[PDB]
Amino acid sequence: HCDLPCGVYDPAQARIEAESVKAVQEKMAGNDDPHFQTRATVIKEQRAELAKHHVSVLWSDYFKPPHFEKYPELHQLVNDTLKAMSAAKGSKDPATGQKALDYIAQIDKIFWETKK
Amino acid sequence: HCDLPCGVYDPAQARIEAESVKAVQEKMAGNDDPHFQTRATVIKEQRAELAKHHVSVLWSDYFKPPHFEKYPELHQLVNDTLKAMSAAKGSKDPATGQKALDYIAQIDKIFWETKKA
Amino acid sequence: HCDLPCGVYDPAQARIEAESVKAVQEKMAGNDDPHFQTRATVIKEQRAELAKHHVSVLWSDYFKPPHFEKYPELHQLVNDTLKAMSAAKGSKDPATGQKALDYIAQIDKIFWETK
Amino acid sequence: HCDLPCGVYDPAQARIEAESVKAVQEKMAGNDDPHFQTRATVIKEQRAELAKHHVSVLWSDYFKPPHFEKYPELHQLVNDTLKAMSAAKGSKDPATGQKALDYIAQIDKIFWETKKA
Amino acid sequence: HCDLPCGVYDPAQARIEAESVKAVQEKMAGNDDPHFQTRATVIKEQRAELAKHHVSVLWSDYFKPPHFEKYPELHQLVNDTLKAMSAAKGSKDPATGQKALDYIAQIDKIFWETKK
Amino acid sequence: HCDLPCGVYDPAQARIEAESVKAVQEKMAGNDDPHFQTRATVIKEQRAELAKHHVSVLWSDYFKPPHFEKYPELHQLVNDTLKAMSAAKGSKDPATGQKALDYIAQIDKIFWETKKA
Ligand code: NI
Ligand code: NI
Ligand code: NI
Ligand code: NI
Ligand code: NI
Ligand code: NI
Repeated sequence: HCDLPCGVYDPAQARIEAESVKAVQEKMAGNDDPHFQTRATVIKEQRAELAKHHVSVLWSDYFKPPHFEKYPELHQLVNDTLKAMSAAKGSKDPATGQKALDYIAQIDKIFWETKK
Repeated sequence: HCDLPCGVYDPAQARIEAESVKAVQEKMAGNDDPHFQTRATVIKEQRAELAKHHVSVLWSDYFKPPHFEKYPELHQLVNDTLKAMSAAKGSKDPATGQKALDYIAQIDKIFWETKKA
Repeated sequence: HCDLPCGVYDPAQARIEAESVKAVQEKMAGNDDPHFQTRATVIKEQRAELAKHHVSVLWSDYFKPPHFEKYPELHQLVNDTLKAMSAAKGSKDPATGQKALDYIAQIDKIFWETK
Repeated sequence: HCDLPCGVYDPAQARIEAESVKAVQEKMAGNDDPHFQTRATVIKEQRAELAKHHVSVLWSDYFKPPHFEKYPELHQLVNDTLKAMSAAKGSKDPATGQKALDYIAQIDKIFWETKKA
Repeated sequence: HCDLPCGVYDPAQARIEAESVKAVQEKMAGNDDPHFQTRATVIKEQRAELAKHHVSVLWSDYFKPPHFEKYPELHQLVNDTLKAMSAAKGSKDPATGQKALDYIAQIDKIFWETKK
Repeated sequence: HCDLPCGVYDPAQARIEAESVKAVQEKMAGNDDPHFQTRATVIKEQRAELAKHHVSVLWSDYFKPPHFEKYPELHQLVNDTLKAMSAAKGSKDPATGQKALDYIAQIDKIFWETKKA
């Protein structure tokens, strides 16, 4: 996932960061202190950006032409996933975090099929 | 380009980094000092990674569904551009840097079309 | 610009980040939602910091003694540019982003003469 | 894992980075090209440093006084794990990457026991 | 401190970042402008994270088994120091930045005993 | 040092990174193993870059107009320091790291005079 290539990939890298995005969104409901709200905003932005990186790397570095041929929806799915993560950056609603997780789960499903 | 959105994008960010990758490749042919070679390798890797970020951000953040409809080749073009940049990371041959620049120029052409209509 | 040296320099790196800083200041005028305001503040701070790096690199790595002799005001101009970007970090007023852009344009003019 | 706290942690973050470190070490045995050796070294250093970060965060942020009471070996285990990752940075031998994986696995066992409850 | 090893370490790296965290907290008492409060929050988070890195590196990279033998309290001291810096991240109260500085001073004292 | 402003500055941040650069250069002379040499080059590049950041921040953020009038050589001194750091990046010779330290030492002397010392 480091572009050597090293051969090691797992959608879990993206997933755990998206899980933290949604967890932060949920915690925002639990404490109205402005400093806490701001820290949650700062950290959500950071973790969402890492998730985008992980998703992009799966698409550019792991997935190859036979995959794109077998899964003609994959390009669009990855774009949509990244856009969902942008939407979670901009929102305090955990529904936006969850949508991104749902998209990652669709990438994950394809990833492991290609590992069999 | 920063995902606010700020509304500010330009393929020149990707291009300048890809230009530095090819320049570094060229310079590796001009000085066989091992410490230089190593520094060149370190820096090429970093600038190529930055170019990959810039290209991915144009694809995810700038381009929108109407663009993917109008330019059905664009998803594959971006994927190929990123793969070209990984190949450049891997190589000292400036032809690899040039191939990445060639792909970015295809993206740049589409980008400025979308700025007009 | 990467200190190899690679021989590749362009004030456009600094300018585009400074353009984003001003753009973000403008955005802040059109959406008073605090979460958006907070995100804008985070991102403005990041883009301005990158702009400062690009301006510093031009000054330390690209420009050379003959340039400083020919343009005796360039050192102070670069320092002033960096201080304008700090002022943009601290402000929501797009005029501060514009002042930083105006300083970068003066560095850009000199840069291209040195070519 | 981000210090909010967000409450999300998994040793898998440290483990996947350590897996990439060992994989890089193995690949270094299969291609003696200097440019490749240099890239591998660069990237190993980066992924090992990320692994150290992940391990340090489990120790400082996830693990708490009752865990240090129940597992009195845990402080020294985490210190030993970080030193194993420094040793893997310094080595091309995949046994050093494996040793760090083996330490992480001890951390992971404790982690999941503390999650049972 | 770069893991070469280079042999160069100084708790001053952690200390100056912790001092900037406390200074930020103090500044937050002097200007309730939201924009300023937010920038202060951003920056405090970043400098505290750097302080944590510095402390962790002293522990993992500088200190060695003879030191952990002579100072059996050192592992918990470092853990306590990093928890104190997490607490400073979460707070505007300069008492929290000061507690982190107090813990760093205990690490500094041990550090220089081990150097002589 | 963080541009809040926080009011906290010390040229020691730059000094300790330049010390590590020089130390890395010394160690390079004592171990010609290719992997070691590559790691040393990677790290030297990183610490030198950090030193450049610290010096630049002193110049742009700590020092102010009255200081530039009192110390008319200060602008050129900071520029020369940054150039010396670039030269240390490019070199294995610890004399290059020492030259950067001597320039930092001149900035440090001015810094503490301005703190009123
Ligand atoms: Ni990898
Ligand atoms: Ni943007
Ligand atoms: Ni360059
Ligand atoms: Ni977290
Ligand atoms: Ni070091
Ligand atoms: Ni500061």
